[PDB]
Order: sequence, then structure tokens, then C-alpha cells
Amino acid sequence: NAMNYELMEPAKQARFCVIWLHGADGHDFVDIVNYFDVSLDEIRFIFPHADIIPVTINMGMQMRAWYDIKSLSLNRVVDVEINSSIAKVNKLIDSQVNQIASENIILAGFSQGGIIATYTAITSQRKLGGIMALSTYLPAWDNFKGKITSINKGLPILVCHGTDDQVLPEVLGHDLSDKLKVSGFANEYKHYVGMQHSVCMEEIKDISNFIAKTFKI
Repeated sequence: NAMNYELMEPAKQARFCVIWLHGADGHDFVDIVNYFDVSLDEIRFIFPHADIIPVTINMGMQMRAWYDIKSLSLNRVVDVEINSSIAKVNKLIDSQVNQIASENIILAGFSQGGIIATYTAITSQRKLGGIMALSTYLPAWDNFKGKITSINKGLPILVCHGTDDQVLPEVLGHDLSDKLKVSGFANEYKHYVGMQHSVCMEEIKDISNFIAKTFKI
């Protein structure tokens, strides 16, 4: 149960919550808060430390696959036993509930972390608030496809991805978005031309607008 995390308590009473996950790609998004145009009067921010994201995931992925990978027998070296990390998030969610309504918590993820936000919410036994997949592919889709919960089929999902990403190519973001679409989870797919493996300013605006349009503030 050991974990560290940065916690931002809102100015007014906490009514909402955003769990922001990060893994090379373990960028410090703690500052991201000052980049938004939405009222953070009632929004608690949870930034778990990168230990919540095991290293053993993107290793096989970005050690075996071709430099110009396009699709996913690579399944042999991806640590599905993810799960633990998911549970961690679950605990965190279970911790915010018994403190904030589960449908008022949003799971956002970037790159390595973006995996543990989607998979969690779509297997979450309870009603969550949203998913913000950013520059993230959908690994071990075979292992997690059956464990999906229809309880969140239709929750606000935002997928974002860079066009010139050579670390995590765009067709994999299309892969996540599409594999969520046919799964029963509709989502906005927003790709950014020129952008690589990062987060830009237009994207920050769109993220802000997502939190605004989901927390209905």
C-alpha cells in the first residue's frame, strides 16, 4: 500500500477530483494546473508518484518492436500481471470516495501512464467520471478485453495524440480510440499535427475544456 503523491486541495470545498498519472516520459505535470481556464475552486488534484507505474511495461514494447511499429505476437513480453498498478489506482479511487463521488473523479494519463487510466475505468466496478488518454497505446488488449464493465460504457473519454510521435506513433492512438469505440466506449479523438511525444498549448486548452464540460462547471 506504500505510495507517495502530490496533492492539491482546491480553494473552495472539494467536490471534484482529477487523478493524473505519469510514468523518459515521466514528465512533471504538477504545474499543469496553472495552465487551465476552468474554475479550480472545487477540484482536488491527485499526482501519484511514478512508482504506481511499473517499469516493466514499456520495456518489452520499446525494446522488441520495430522503430516504425504499426500494430500489435509482441504480446509475449508485456507485463499484464498493469493489474497491480490498476488496483493501486482503484485503492486511490476507493480512498477518494470514502473521503468525493466516483463519477466526479477523472482518470487522466500520459504516455506510459495513459494505460492505467483507461483499462482501470473500463474495468472499474463503479461509475467513474472520465478518462483522458494522452499519447498512449493500448497494450495487452487480449488480456483485458473480457474484464470490461458496461457500467461506464459511455463515460466521457478524451483521447489526444501527436502526429509526429516517433516514440508512440499515431496509429496506436487510433488503435486505442477505435478499440474503445467498438468496445462500447465513445470518445473524442483529437490528434495534433507536428506535435511529437509531448503536450502542447492547444491540447492544454482542450484538456481544460474537457474538465469543464465533464464536471459541468
